[PDB]
Amino acid sequence: CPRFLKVKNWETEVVLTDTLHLKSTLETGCTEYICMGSIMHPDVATKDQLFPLAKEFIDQYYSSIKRFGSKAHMERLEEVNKEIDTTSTYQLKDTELIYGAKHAWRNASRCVGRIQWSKLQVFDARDCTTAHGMFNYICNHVKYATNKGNLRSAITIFPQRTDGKHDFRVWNSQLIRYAGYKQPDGSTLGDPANVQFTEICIQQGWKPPRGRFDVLPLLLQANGNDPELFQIPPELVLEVPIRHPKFEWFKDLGLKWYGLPAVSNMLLEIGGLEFSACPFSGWYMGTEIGVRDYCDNSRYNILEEVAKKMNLDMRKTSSLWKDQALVEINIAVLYSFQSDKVTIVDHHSATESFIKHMENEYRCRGGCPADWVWIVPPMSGSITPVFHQEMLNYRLTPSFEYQPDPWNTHVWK
Amino acid sequence: RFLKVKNWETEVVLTDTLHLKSTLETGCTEYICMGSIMHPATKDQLFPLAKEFIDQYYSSIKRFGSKAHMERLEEVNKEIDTTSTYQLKDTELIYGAKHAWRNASRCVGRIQWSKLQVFDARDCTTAHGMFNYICNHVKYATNKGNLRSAITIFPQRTDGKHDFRVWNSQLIRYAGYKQPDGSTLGDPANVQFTEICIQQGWKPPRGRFDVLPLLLQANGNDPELFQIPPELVLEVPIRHPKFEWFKDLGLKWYGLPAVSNMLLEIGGLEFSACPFSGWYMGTEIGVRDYCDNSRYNILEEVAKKMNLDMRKTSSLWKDQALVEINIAVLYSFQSDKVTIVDHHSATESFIKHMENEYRCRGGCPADWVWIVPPMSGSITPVFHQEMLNYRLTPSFEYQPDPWNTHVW
Ligand code: HEM
Ligand code: HEM
Ligand SMILES: CNCc1cc(OCc2ccc3ccc(N)nc3c2)ccc1Cl
Ligand SMILES: CNCc1cc(OCc2ccc3ccc(N)nc3c2)ccc1Cl
Ligand SMILES: CNCc1cc(OCc2ccc3ccc(N)nc3c2)ccc1Cl
Ligand SMILES: C[C@H](O)[C@H](O)[C@H]1CNc2nc(N)[nH]c(=O)c2N1
Ligand SMILES: C[C@H](O)[C@H](O)[C@H]1CNc2nc(N)[nH]c(=O)c2N1
Ligand SMILES: [Zn+2]
Repeated sequence: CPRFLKVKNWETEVVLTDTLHLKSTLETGCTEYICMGSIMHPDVATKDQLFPLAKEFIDQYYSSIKRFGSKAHMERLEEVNKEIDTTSTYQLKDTELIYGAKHAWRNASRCVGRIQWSKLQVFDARDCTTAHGMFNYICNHVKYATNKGNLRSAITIFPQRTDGKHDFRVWNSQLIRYAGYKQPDGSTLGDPANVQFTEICIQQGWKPPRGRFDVLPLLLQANGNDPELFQIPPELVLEVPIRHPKFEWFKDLGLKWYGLPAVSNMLLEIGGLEFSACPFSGWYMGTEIGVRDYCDNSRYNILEEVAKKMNLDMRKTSSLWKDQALVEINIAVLYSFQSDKVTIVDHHSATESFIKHMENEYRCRGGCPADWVWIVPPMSGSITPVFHQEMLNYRLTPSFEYQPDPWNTHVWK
Repeated sequence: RFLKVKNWETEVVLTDTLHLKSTLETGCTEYICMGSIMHPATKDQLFPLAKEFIDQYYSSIKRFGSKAHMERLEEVNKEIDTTSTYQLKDTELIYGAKHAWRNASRCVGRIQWSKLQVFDARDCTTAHGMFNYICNHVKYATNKGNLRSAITIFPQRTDGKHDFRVWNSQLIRYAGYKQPDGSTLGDPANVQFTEICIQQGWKPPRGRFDVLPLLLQANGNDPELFQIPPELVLEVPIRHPKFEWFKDLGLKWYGLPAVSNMLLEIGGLEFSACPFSGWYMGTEIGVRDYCDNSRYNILEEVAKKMNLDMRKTSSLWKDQALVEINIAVLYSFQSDKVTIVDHHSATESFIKHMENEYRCRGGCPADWVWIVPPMSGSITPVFHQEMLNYRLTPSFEYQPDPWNTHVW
């Protein structure tokens, strides 16, 4: 690996120099002969595996607080070592936990929202023992993060993995999502993405309202036990009815969405420690709802209905009727959130902020790992500045990682 | 190993074995992906490259290991020994040119790969000869609007001091002019090339869409200027099917996209002048050419005529204007019966092409970053298609601009 790797912006001619890649920890999946940049996804640490992972993290932490090589640094190293030696694991200090969580976000190459990384409220839920306790922590998280529409980024962190048979897990993929129901005739009601999870909830005892926008219950697993169902207090779930500034008929589509995007199925890795339940939330970029949630064929798939209402010629693709409807839908989403004073960011503002963030990171940190395939928005790509920005992708730790869905691995008791 | 790629929308999974054949580098390493970086002989080097290519040729016509196959290898070997290079057969030239297109990871139009008219120009010696070959190419490929894919191949590189080069980046392009007030008239992408033409004696009309002259270099000599006969240059006035004011913008574009600055590599041989052409995907013009900030940059003017609220970004005024411009481009070419493909139709065809290639070839190298259209990405099927990118030869490669190398 070369000491200096350069990236260029082809629109501004700005050249940046990356050295941070030398701190790359894990493999990307690519090789000299193949690139897997468009691949979506390309038993515990032993004592001997855990020692150097912990030291690497503690070193990084003490370097960050300008106490590298200090007596406190060396004493922390020794304490962590003795703890691994005598218990096969260790506990993070609160300061370290907070630092680790912020940096997993700072390191998330797929996240366009990272200019905000240092403003993250960290809830330490490592004292939690039961699903009811998990429910309590999650409600408080939702309430704090929602903040009556003035959304605040936050993460709640449950106890780390021990032997792998006592995992805490949130079975939901996000804390707030809508049910999907497969009909006998093959049609789907609600969100098709969530059919499998919905079916699991029903089997566990959930009585479904069988509507188009039914907020799913929480399915929560503590200490490796069977998961338990809970209903999120509806007053904690902020939603926005979707309407359009010009088209009065748009509201008649009956669309709405929830305000808080809160991903709950990822694993947080800090210093070799694994936090299998670490739900975190920010605020939406409009295209996540307007393009993906609403217009993906495998989701709500509303393009045709909207186009019809718009009286477009839908006979030839070259009329660009889909593209035309897509913009109006995204206009409606942004307008509806802003009107209800619920935090949201459009794709232009978000990508422009990210470019500034990336340049700042290159200058203060020596780089900023970024996944172009994910950073570039799903509409109007080249009229956003990120399209023209060369990026380097690599994996730094602390990190957020994918993990298998818990129903595929759980040992039912 | 066998690698799998999945389409997350259709759930179709394909298995790639073809990547096992690649020997050129991608630019990535195990620790760093460079997927979004734009640009990441001797007798001893030459023969194994030649052999590799002759082998796949003879395999392709199902005569691998035949007497003819063996004879060709010996013929090539002797030829490299006695001349330090070799010459391809016409059949090989055609096979190699089609496969370079077939292997072009970044090209969404590859479903057409085997329909390519190959013009052998290896007997060319002067810039006048190059001009002639290029006029014939343009006339054939244009075909009164019924565009036909073609490539014209000029003599291969020898010592590197006698390169044939087309200095233009495309055969047909519009000039760009720096203005006293610091602004730019015409295409800003071509300001530097335009200046060179002017210095070499071209008399500029100084308009917004002046077709550039050809600047052609033969056998390493200084390049010479030629004017493409205007009757050979097919153009399309851009209008909109609903907005009658759109024509008043005075926009036009040329029908024939003919990239002339790449290098074609076949069997270790290097063809530094190999202009090739197909037909346009609408977004190439309507999104990139017209709406890139560093290009014609017309979003603002259009959004004005649409009387959009351009005060906040979240009104999506840029996105709205962008769609209308691309509607206009497609409508204009179609009305004038000039071949063009929209990004929906094109990406659909590419998905079908991929299926074909996995079935008959064991894979298809594809660069998602380039294949996904610059607008409406996720409502096209390629956005949801996992791709594997790897480099196969014969190939088209980038090369430096000749004005950064040429001694006059
Ligand atoms: C504050 C406002 C934020 C915005 C606007 C934002 C924006 C985004 C967007 C648009 C994506 C792509 C989503 C998709 O297509 O599925 C994404 C991905 C991601 N975000 Fe952020 N985000 C924000 C906050 C956060 C926070 C607080 C965290 C963690 C503490 C985070 C971590 C991640 C990670 C790990 C991914 C990649 C997930 C994956 O690979 O599936 N983001 N972000
Ligand atoms: C026949 C209709 C064709 C269509 C619709 C088409 C479409 C496209 C498009 C839209 C691009 C992206 C260009 C950009 O964004 O700058 C591209 C790239 C490319 N095409 Fe095709 N193409 C066609 C024919 C051809 C032919 C005939 C060749 C060569 C014989 C070819 C070779 C390439 C190569 C090498 C690239 C990548 C250029 C680079 O890496 O900079 N294409 N194609
Ligand atoms: C379901 N699509 C894949 C996937 C995406 C995931 O995250 C998307 C994601 C993650 C964090 C976000 C934070 C803020 C925001 N506005 N969107 C965000 C979107 C997480 C797990 C999986 Cl498996
Ligand atoms: C420049 N030629 C010298 C040279 C010849 C080489 O092989 C020549 C040659 C000739 C005939 C062949 C027939 C079949 C075969 N498999 N290899 C064959 C190889 C290999 C390397 C070099 Cl460097
Ligand atoms: C200028 N953008 C990068 C670049 C693109 C190039 O070619 C784009 C290209 C190549 C072949 C094409 C064939 C058909 C078509 N419609 N577009 C096509 C577009 C060549 C050199 C460079 Cl440096
Ligand atoms: C930085 C990035 O690689 C660069 O802007 C690429 C992105 N994708 C592209 N895709 C196509 N088809 N053409 C391009 O010129 C580019 N530019
Ligand atoms: C196949 C491809 O990797 C997949 O569709 C990716 C493309 N880019 C994406 N980008 C974002 N932000 N989110 C996504 O889900 C995807 N999906
Ligand atoms: Zn890669």
